[PDB]
Amino acid sequence: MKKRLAYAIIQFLHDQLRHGGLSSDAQESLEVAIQCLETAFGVTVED
Amino acid sequence: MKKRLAYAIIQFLHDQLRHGGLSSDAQESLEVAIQCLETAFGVTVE
Repeated sequence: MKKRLAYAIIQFLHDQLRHGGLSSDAQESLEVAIQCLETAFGVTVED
Repeated sequence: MKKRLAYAIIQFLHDQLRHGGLSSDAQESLEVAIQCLETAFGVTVE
């Protein structure tokens, strides 16, 4: 599995969640996606 | 451009779903993430 690519994707999504100009519904979807990606790939982004 | 990157990411995640050497459980989690991203970014890949 490509954990380092997954990590970078999670970084991008965290950024979109806060700064992407998405609707509140889209943000909710991204939050679940991030949790699911963290679980699937066994990574979380460092502080 | 953020949609275009989102699109590239969705394609990559679809590829990982099949090719990424995930457990059955991890693959389910990835499936949920893919649905969520497709919904959030308004792009769906078959």
